[PDB]
Amino acid sequence: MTEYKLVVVGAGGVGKSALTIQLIQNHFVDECDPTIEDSYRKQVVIDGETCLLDILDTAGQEEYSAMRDQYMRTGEGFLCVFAINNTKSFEDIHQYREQIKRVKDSDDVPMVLVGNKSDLAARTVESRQAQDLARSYGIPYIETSAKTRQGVEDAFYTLVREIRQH
Amino acid sequence: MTEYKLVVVGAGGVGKSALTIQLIQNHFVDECDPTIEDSYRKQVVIDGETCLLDILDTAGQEEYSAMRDQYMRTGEGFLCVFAINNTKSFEDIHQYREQIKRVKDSDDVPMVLVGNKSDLAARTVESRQAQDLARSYGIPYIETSAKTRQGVEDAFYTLVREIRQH
Amino acid sequence: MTEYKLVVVGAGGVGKSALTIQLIQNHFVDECDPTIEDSYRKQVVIDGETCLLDILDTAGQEEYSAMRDQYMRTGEGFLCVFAINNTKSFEDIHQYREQIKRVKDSDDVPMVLVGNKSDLAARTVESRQAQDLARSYGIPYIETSAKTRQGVEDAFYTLVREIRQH
Ligand SMILES: Nc1nc2c(ncn2[C@@H]2O[C@H](COP(=O)(O)OP(=O)(O)NP(=O)(O)O)[C@@H](O)[C@H]2O)c(=O)[nH]1
Ligand SMILES: Nc1nc2c(ncn2[C@@H]2O[C@H](COP(=O)(O)OP(=O)(O)NP(=O)(O)O)[C@@H](O)[C@H]2O)c(=O)[nH]1
Ligand SMILES: Nc1nc2c(ncn2[C@@H]2O[C@H](COP(=O)(O)OP(=O)(O)NP(=O)(O)O)[C@@H](O)[C@H]2O)c(=O)[nH]1
Ligand SMILES: *CC(=O)N(C)CCN(C)c1ccc([N+](=O)[O-])c2nonc12
Ligand SMILES: *CC(=O)N(C)CCN(C)c1ccc([N+](=O)[O-])c2nonc12
Ligand SMILES: *CC(=O)N(C)CCN(C)c1ccc([N+](=O)[O-])c2nonc12
Ligand SMILES: [Mg+2]
Ligand SMILES: [Mg+2]
Ligand SMILES: [Mg+2]
Ligand SMILES: [Mg+2]
Ligand SMILES: [Mg+2]
Ligand SMILES: [Mg+2]
Ligand SMILES: [Mg+2]
Ligand SMILES: [Mg+2]
Ligand SMILES: [Mg+2]
Ligand SMILES: [Mg+2]
Ligand SMILES: [Mg+2]
Ligand SMILES: [Mg+2]
Ligand SMILES: [Mg+2]
Repeated sequence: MTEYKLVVVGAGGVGKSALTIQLIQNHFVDECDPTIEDSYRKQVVIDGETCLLDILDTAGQEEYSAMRDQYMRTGEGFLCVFAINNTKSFEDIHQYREQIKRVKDSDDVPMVLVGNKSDLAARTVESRQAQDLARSYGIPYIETSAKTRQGVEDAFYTLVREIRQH
Repeated sequence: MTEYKLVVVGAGGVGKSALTIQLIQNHFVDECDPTIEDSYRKQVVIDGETCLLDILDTAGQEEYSAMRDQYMRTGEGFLCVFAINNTKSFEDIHQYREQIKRVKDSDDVPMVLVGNKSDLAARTVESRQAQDLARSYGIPYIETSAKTRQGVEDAFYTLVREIRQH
Repeated sequence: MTEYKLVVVGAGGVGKSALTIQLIQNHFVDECDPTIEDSYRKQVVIDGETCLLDILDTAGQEEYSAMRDQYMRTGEGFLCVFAINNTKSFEDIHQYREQIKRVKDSDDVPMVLVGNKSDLAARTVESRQAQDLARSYGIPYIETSAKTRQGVEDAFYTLVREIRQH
């Protein structure tokens, strides 16, 4: 069947692992996954196509990795994640994007901008701020909560839908 | 007379000590109180009741304490302080609240959200952002300046008024 | 001819050196100038006056300097620079201003507030936030991009125009 290789990136603590686990295992982890990389697989039907999603969950740049860029090199599409209550994580997105563009040696890589932790009220990144950033990249902006599940499927499926346009 | 045990918490440098000293001693300290805990008492009439306010001034989580949580355990109400020119301090509030909820073993603790340094123009937390957070907690939001005294009495007296509802 | 002594200050990474090089050498440096101080000169006609601009490019407070304040002491006007995608750099402005006021031993020093990196879409300091800060200081706010050249001449020439009022 059709395999889609997705990679999740973004600043430490934004909820990359929580999002991925919510998608795959349908529960919210309130704890912090100490791993720097992990891999997941989900067989799912997306718009009438039976798909195998291979998802590489990476750690934030704050942590040293084994083979980060080599692992990332294999990705077909990227979720670029920040948290809506963490302004620095939003500001950091541009460096994550630059890293992707370098590692894929292309300025035209399928991507979705994801504002996570939408269940929290201490919001410091307003939706319209994130919409501007996504517009500058020519990509969609989607908000998620790994806690409540809001947007989680939207985010990953939207990324499959971006890959299918490229 | 009636004693109210108040605790001031929040990120380093937000003005917890300055606020407390303004309330008690009616002056503004432009310097940084190096202490990690200190205690104050003020006999005051609040809405026609003669009250003794006992106020524990704590340091931000960035500094190690002796008995922080044990000391905090004794509090009847908490001022959760951030500074309007310090977005991270606002983002940190939720962890302070979580610490309180743990230490009091309750999700229903009297609290007031306080945005300090309202005399400064480098504002990065807008009033309506802080109002949202306070609304999510079911508590009032009040802005203060330890420098000009704006709001300082409002903040502490409002907290006494919250304790009286619980 | 008339010499104007300008000093560029602000947080690390905001683009102080990039701005100065764009003005003097008409190109954008995508790399990071490792120096902690450097000096530039440009002979230019500003509003019909032949001027020599002497510009001291300083490093952010995060880096230790030789003679920072002594060097700064010699300045007639200051560009106080933050980046529009770096909320902390904006919050830091007030300390830069305080340092200037100390070193010049005056509360009436010619200054311009500069929001750099206006070519970037990950904006977290809105124009109206920066306009408030500049208004509190009684100084102009100008946005720049060292990359595209937008505003760069405006910023420096505006500062010459402030010095001429003092
Ligand atoms: N309230 C709330 N908390 C979340 C959400 N997503 C993640 N978190 C929390 O934020 C913390 C960090 O989440 P985690 O998924 O480990 O983040 P990470 O981005 O993978 N970190 P690393 O870069 O170190 O791998 C966890 O405590 C987790 O429960 C969310 O949508 N809502
Ligand atoms: N302009 C202004 N400055 C304030 C205000 N409140 C506190 N400050 C200043 O901010 C600095 C830190 O204040 P302080 O009260 O020591 O903060 P703190 O929260 O107690 N820090 P700690 O967590 O280390 O105990 C002091 O220089 C003080 O003068 C305010 O309302 N306005
Ligand atoms: N996109 C964009 N990048 C900029 C702009 N100005 C500076 N930069 C970038 O930001 C990085 C840091 O710039 P630099 O001028 O060295 O900053 P600085 O303020 O002098 N740093 P220091 O305090 O260490 O001297 C450089 O990579 C540079 O290319 C700008 O207007 N737009
Ligand atoms: C996932 C998360 O952010 N938390 C569970 C908050 C607490 N964290 C991160 C944390 C880290 C490390 C240690 N420790 O080494 O002892 C902690 N002890 O309590 N919380 C800890
Ligand atoms: C209260 C406050 O934030 N200040 C007075 C600003 C200066 N601070 C914090 C500060 C700290 C430590 C030292 N020092 O150890 O030498 C300082 N020297 O000048 N300002 C200092
Ligand atoms: C100017 C700038 O911010 N950059 C070029 C981004 C990369 N930076 C800052 C950077 C710093 C130091 C080192 N290093 O010591 O090896 C780097 N190696 O790649 N980028 C580096
Ligand atoms: Mg993780
Ligand atoms: Mg980690
Ligand atoms: Mg915008
Ligand atoms: Mg599109
Ligand atoms: Mg204190
Ligand atoms: Mg302290
Ligand atoms: Mg809101
Ligand atoms: Mg109420
Ligand atoms: Mg520089
Ligand atoms: Mg430097
Ligand atoms: Mg904002
Ligand atoms: Mg305003
Ligand atoms: Mg003027």
